[PDB]
Amino acid sequence: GHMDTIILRNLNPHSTMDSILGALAPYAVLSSSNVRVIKDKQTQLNRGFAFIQLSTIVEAAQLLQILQALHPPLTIDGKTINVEFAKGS
Repeated sequence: GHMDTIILRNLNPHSTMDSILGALAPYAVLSSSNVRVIKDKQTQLNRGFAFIQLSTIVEAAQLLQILQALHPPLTIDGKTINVEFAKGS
């Protein structure tokens, strides 16, 4: 389920992770050493999903019912960031 990470889906191929970062990480204590939009190597684009790690596997589930209740609806490059969990087995 939560895996200490929230998948910022809809992550536009040219959105600046830096404007997305605080806009989806008021409590996740990150800057650079987590910021992985699964980005390519041939095209150097964001895949459409970023792995914002958390402070715990627990806080991830709770932040998903706090964050959107705060701040305006985030929309960069006309993509609403979706708020999915890092399901990996």
